[PDB]
Amino acid sequence: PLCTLRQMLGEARKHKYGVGAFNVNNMEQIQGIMKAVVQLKSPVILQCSRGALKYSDMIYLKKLCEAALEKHPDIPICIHLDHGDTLESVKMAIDLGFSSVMIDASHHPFDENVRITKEVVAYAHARSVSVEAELGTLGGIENTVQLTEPQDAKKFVELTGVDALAVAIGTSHGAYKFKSESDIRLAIDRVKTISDLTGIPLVMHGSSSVPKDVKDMINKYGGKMPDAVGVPIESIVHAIGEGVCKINVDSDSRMAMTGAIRKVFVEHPEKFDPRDYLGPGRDAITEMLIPKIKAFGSAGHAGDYKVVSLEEAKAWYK
Amino acid sequence: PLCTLRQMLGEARKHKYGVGAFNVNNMEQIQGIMKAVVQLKSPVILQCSRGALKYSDMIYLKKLCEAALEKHPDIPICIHLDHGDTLESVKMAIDLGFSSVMIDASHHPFDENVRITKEVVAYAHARSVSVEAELGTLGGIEQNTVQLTEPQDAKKFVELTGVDALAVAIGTSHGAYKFKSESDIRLAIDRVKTISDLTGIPLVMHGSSSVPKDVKDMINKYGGKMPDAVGVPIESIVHAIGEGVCKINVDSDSRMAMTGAIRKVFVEHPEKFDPRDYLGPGRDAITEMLIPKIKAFGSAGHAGDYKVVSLEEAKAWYK
Ligand SMILES: O=c1c(O)c(CCOP(=O)(O)O)ccn1CP(=O)(O)O
Ligand SMILES: O=c1c(O)c(CCOP(=O)(O)O)ccn1CP(=O)(O)O
Ligand SMILES: [Zn+2]
Ligand SMILES: [Zn+2]
Repeated sequence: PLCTLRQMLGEARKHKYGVGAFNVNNMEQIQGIMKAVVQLKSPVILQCSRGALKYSDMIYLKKLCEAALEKHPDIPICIHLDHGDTLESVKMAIDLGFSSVMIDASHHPFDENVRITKEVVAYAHARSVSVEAELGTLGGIENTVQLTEPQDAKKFVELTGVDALAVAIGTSHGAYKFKSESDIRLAIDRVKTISDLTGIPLVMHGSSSVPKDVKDMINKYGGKMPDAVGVPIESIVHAIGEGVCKINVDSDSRMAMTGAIRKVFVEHPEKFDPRDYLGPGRDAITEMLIPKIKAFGSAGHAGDYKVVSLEEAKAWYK
Repeated sequence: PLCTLRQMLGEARKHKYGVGAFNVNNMEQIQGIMKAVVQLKSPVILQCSRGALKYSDMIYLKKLCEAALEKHPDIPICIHLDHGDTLESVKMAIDLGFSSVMIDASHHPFDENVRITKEVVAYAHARSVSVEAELGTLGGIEQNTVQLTEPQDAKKFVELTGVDALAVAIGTSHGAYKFKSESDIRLAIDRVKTISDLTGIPLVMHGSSSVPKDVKDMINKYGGKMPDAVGVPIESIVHAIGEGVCKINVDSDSRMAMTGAIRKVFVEHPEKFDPRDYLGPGRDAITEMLIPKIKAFGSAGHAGDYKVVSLEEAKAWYK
């Protein structure tokens, strides 16, 4: 059933497991994810950026999500707005029936962040909707990146009331996180500190692994993504043990789908039925996600708890 | 709103135009089609094969259709089951809120065809849902066993079964290779007017992708191997339309528009790996392929010609 981020990650924290949070944009991507988490009876976060919502004209993604909720009433499923910039987009996602939002004001100074966030928290928590926010900014370390300062994090969380905090520890968006693979520099030491000080679920953004299998595959069949590196996966398992409950994953899927398509295009240039290549692309998503969910630790946990509806979530906030 | 096949094709018939029936499989496909008919204020048939229902575990495809019915309340939108094989496949779709079904018994003898149909007609008509059936089999004319529609048989078929619209066999077939070349186009469109006169109902043309130049050329320019693809010329279809063909089934053209678009992105920008980066283009190319096609069929500008009768109130036409 439609779950809050609050409860879902509540349970993650408790059992020391992480829940992958997977960006979806069309029918085949949701189906690729759902396949993976149903098989392993895992809770799931399906997340849509404002761009996802624009691309699917909003209503299309809503209905596709309603389809995954109806198809699998056993799974806790949290529909999350990824990277809200404004109260405006937070509203739009709420009215679409999302059970969570993220307000990303990490780029304004601390007080403006806190300002902008309280505003969304006041709004969202009225309907039972969870709120992820972020302190610190994304980007590698190797410069204008602010890594989360744990003592500020504590205050930020007390000041704002958010259910989850996204941290900055040297991860960025996209397929090109680090220049070499020798020099992967993560600041995961502070994760345990941030988790302890705030007492809430933490979120890792830019968490794709850029797995070599898929990478070479793209380049092998016409693609041009040569020096692409991601975050190593034991780093993510380490951060999970230290308090990370939500693992944001988008690029890895993008690549899985694209690799399976280029492959059909090369091997069978005579085929033009989109089912012929989109189908293989769906299944590539599933295959790539299965080990990942297993490493995260969320597998088997789908039936642990009674999902609280948004109506009842309003009570947590009064 | 949701609209029966009876009303959509009844209006098409009376005004002498045809409505394109487009096969749907996923989000970027429904969107491509809907952007087109919306821009041209045309009615639409969104059709689902059994195989497209498989592809999408039904509910996903159900829900996309809802999103379009809801996003565009202005447009009359018939949800139609294409190529129903059994009576049970029909049941499954009426319940997914379809406004219309095809029962395809064209490979059985007349009497077994009429029987299998009247069965689907009885079940469907009672829930206000429209039924398309077919007399004659698809296949190219150029040893033969293709069974072109005999206008005398068609008269008797509609008198027996009571179907809302009739798919006829005039020399088309499915897919990208309908004829041996662009000069060898052998179609049987002269019977259309006689089938339309004798039966008095809307007719449907299956296998009617046109394989336009731009789509084929882009597949073949960007790594594709489809050098001998050939479809139905739009001229033939417009001929057929004005003699009584009111519904035109198009699928391969959309499949080809999508693939070309992705192959060109794959070649012009090999760095790009976000599926939105190529499926968006693939959505847009669908839309652009379909604009001239919709206008030729003639349904452009007709979305607000009529107030749409509910499945519910359709239960009276038959009773
Ligand atoms: O976590 C995320 C994430 O939330 C987004 C959303 C922004 O996407 P948009 O382009 O706006 O639709 C993208 C990437 N990653 C992590 P990675 O997979 O790049 O490591
Ligand atoms: O008329 C039809 C039609 O009814 C279908 C449905 C079958 O599709 P499936 O492969 O079963 O999902 C497809 C194509 N055409 C005409 P064309 O586009 O091949 O010219
Ligand atoms: Zn992110
Ligand atoms: Zn057909």
